[PDB]
Amino acid sequence: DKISHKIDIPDSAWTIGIGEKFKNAGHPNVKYPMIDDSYVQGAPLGGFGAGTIGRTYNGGFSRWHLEIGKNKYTTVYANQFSVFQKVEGNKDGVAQVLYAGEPENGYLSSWKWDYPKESGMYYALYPNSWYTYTNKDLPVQLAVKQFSPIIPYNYKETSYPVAVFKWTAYNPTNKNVDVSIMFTWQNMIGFFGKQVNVNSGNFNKIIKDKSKDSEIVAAVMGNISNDNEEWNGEYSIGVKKVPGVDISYKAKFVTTGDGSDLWHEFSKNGILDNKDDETPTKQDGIGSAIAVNFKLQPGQTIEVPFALSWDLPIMKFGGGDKWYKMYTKYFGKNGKNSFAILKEALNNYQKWEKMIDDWQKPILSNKSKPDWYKTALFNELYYLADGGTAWENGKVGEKRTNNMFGLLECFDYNYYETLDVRFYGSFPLVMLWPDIEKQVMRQFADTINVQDSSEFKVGSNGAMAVKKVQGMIPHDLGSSYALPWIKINAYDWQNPNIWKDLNSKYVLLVYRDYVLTGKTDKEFLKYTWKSVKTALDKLKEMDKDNDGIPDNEGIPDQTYNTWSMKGTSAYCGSLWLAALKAAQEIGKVLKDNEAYIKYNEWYKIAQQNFEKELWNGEYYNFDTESDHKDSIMADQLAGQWYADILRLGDILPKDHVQKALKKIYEFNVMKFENGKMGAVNGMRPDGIVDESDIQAQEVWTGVTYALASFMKYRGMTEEAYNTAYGVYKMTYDKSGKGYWFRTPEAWTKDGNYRASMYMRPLSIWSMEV
Ligand SMILES: [Ca+2]
Repeated sequence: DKISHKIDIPDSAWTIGIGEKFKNAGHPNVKYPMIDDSYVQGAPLGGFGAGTIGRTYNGGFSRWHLEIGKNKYTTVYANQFSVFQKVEGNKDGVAQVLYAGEPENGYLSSWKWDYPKESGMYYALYPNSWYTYTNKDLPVQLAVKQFSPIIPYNYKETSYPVAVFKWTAYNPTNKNVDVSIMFTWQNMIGFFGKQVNVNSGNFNKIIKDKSKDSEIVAAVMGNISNDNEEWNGEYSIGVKKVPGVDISYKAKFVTTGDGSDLWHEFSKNGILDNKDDETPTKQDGIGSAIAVNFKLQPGQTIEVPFALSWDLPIMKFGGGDKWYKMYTKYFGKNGKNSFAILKEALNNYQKWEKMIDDWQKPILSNKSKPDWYKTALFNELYYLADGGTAWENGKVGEKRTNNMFGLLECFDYNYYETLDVRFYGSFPLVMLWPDIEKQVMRQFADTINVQDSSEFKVGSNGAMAVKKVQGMIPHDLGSSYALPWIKINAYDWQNPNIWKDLNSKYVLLVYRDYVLTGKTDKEFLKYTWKSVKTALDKLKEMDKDNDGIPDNEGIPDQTYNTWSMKGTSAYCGSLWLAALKAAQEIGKVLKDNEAYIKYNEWYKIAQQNFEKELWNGEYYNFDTESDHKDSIMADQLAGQWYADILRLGDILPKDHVQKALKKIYEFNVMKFENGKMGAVNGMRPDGIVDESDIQAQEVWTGVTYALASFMKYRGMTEEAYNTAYGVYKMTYDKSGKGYWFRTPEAWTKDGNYRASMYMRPLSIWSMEV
């Protein structure tokens, strides 16, 4: 490996061998069907709301999130980079697809598949990833840096449906070598969203944009239809000329054939036919190819950028609503703009790399932080793009000021912005894209007084329940299978209108968003204040025994819904105390004296009673009335965690919080698989896991990272990082279970998982407050 020295990969990049088999991978631990796409994954390409494309560490374009809200795992084999090399003095060169695999059927059988093992590495530090190719049959060593312009405090480039592939080639030998790099792509119009005739009318064109010191050559793969539908649009691939390289292309090869129409050209001398052909296809799949060819002398390096763009302007949800995607603000809505997007990337990618470096540098340059922590911090951000992200720029046929946004809980539980989950998972948004975060919270504020009296059948027990109660915050903002933003509370497994935690979490999120954006946004507090007061006032009505605290009912009524809480619980009770303190503070900011006095009075009574009912001398009891009331809960002081972040001070005595956190480390972490897998949710005082429910026996990855941040804030530095380390190890390490770029909600002691590709572990960013 002589190429690494010619590129700059950070030491904290996650690494794996190209073609590496992983032996220890986990699988779903539930009886019901659950997504398991394997460990062959990678960092995604594409901006927020653009649809994303997962290119895996084996080189394949395999995890397709282009249909917003859906996860489709299938390798499109025509989509590849390939290389040709010929040493000066040899009769023949060699050609090789840079993919560690081969097609299942006989399509593309002429291509050289099965990129060999131990011949290159994949690296990832989101939004960047890299491949290096160090192969005994390829005298010239190659590397590529691939990324999309995902940039904090930038709502423009961050939205773009584009990726850049910056190639570096170096000749460490003492002979001249001819080299070609080829990008192939299938015309994927009709891959989704088209009910019949899936390739019909697809056609490919070549664009040559020649100006001074810019030549770009690109293929635009579109359809002859000018219809404005979810399925229609364009893909483009292309390259920018650099000194010392020539460009060749092939506009049309058949992907549903043996591929030799293209490969006989490339494998001879790395130079394509330059054949244009705009003939539309009928049943056959078609694709395009863009190549560069160059000669490298001994010791010579060259850099050449390729790009990929996709203009699919309309997203459609299962309930029928069609919306324009955010990037259409910058490029248009007609679906004929892929070249414009590609050109912007090829002319500006160096600027974008520097913008990414500028945001990563403060963390990467901090030598007090271990590299593993940086690995997790950056790579967990994959989910912001990969989580079915929806970001609208108008309803099809509709202009408003704001652009609604949603991130999925996950794909198995296909709900947008699940409130309980975003209480943990929304840290990167408030910290790095706060205008999005505040928009999402205004969306929630708008729902507070919505009433929908129609009943639905509750999944868990078959009871009928009211859809949406006035004054109760919704569980979620809809599903991609239905009507995101329009039809809320798509979730039906339980009834969230009786939950005792959501209204408090909502209030805490509001005050968080004010505090973490500088305590200056009084207009945001003004917009949300009525909903805050409503939320707390409705919760107060659920105090049955008049101790000042809403009562858990011993039936599903908070996020740990099968792990029953009854009476006053540490979890809901602490969240309540913190929400009351937050609302007092908002009251002072907005000069709402009567609110300040009321919530101060409620707070004083509740705090007193919480302490008497639950403090046992070592930790806070799980609750007052369950059979498992003395369980040590990892999340017992979630309200105090958020109070630290919101700078609300002590809601509980410092000494008791310290004892509680120490107990949690001692038990839930260190007595669970030797502290190497995170914090199990529930443990009995005898040191054995609470077996009263499956949820108690799970580590929740996002709960564990949040607990680590709480420990960190309280000065328990070793315990904080040791606690978080288990989650990193399980996710990314060779000794873990192979969950990179699909971090799940939970695992059990065997390492097997529930709900891969989950929002909650974005909570690692609470460690950066
Ligand atoms: Ca009560």
